[PDB]
Amino acid sequence: AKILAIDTATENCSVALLVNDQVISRSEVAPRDHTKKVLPMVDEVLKEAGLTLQDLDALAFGRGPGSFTGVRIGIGIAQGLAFGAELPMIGVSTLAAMAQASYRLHGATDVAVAIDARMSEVYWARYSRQENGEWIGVDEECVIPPARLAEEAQADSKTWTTAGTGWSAYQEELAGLPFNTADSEVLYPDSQDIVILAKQELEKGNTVPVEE
Amino acid sequence: AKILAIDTATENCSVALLVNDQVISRSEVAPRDHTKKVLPMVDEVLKEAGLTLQDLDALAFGRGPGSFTGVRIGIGIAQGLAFGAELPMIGVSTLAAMAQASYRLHGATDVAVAIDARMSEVYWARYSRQENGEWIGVDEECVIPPARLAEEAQADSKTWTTAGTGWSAYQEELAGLPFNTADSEVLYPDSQDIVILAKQELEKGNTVPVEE
Repeated sequence: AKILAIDTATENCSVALLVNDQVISRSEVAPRDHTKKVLPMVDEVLKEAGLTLQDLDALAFGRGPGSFTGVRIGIGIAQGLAFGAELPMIGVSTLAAMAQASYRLHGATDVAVAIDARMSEVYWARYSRQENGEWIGVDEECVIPPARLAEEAQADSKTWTTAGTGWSAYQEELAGLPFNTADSEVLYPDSQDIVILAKQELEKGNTVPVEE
Repeated sequence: AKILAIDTATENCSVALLVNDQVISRSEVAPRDHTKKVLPMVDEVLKEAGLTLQDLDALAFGRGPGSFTGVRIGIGIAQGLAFGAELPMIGVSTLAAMAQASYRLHGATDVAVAIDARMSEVYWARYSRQENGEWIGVDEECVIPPARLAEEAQADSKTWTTAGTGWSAYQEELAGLPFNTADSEVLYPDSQDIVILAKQELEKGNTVPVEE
């Protein structure tokens, strides 16, 4: 179960490595650039483990949504390094990714992810931890102006723990629909969790090739 | 002398491979995306040569200028692939790159590269082929509004073959200074030429590590 993940999707540049239920995580809440940090971290991660790229049996990545430039860049490195160790690959949703963090720290089964898209819109989904440890998609991945989100889907009555930067960027507007809600201390996805999501795609045989 | 170059700087996505004075080139005048074409080409290149990444003794890349997203993306793959074959690397100027093409087709020793920056400015340099085959930098790499370029530097009296997309996007304005000039059929850099530039950085011992 040897997986190495990269994420470059939001403000947080992160790289982590699962080697048999032992996730050594690296993170950096990043700037205008990304390249300059992503390799050295992958190097750090691996030396602190004695693995090589061809040791790993999968290479995982934030597939987005998230920043256009950024989310491309990391996929670009994630291909680069896969190609050379002949690795299969695993794309992983930034949204569901943040749902896992919300379990990891808060033990929440009910997660509402809202990522601040640019120009007045929001990347949104909701997920729901099912018995297996998986996440039933309670709402499809969308991009919506939060206003419209509020008047669509009356949906349920449940305590959704809110994650990602949509929340703090459009309160006025996400303030408008009875779902129960809870603050989260979570802003961005992290490769910590991304791995643990990827670790179950393997066990479902759900990996692409290398040129996805 | 085994070098593989990637370029993703302008509208032209290109990958080529020098294996002993034999450059098998791949090119594609590309769209809104880049990832999807860059790997397969690097794969194509290598099968039609029986080399692997760890066969090569350097991996080169367009360092830019050029499109922000683009130029990051290629650099991102060119690190990814370097890292896994433990390769040294070689960044290469898109401008001087296009100077080489202008030799390759037209045999020009006097090149004026102007790339259409966005928002009313231009990426510009001038190079001059010295006896060795190197290129004296007749003007430092810049980013100027073409207007200002015209009234700066009276400079010389010589026949500069113009390349890159500045020329056709600001004629009125680049039309204003006596240098002699000649049309070129050249618009973007190509990994064809990038390699032959890289092949000489090696011979000067001028390669960075892998996390440049």
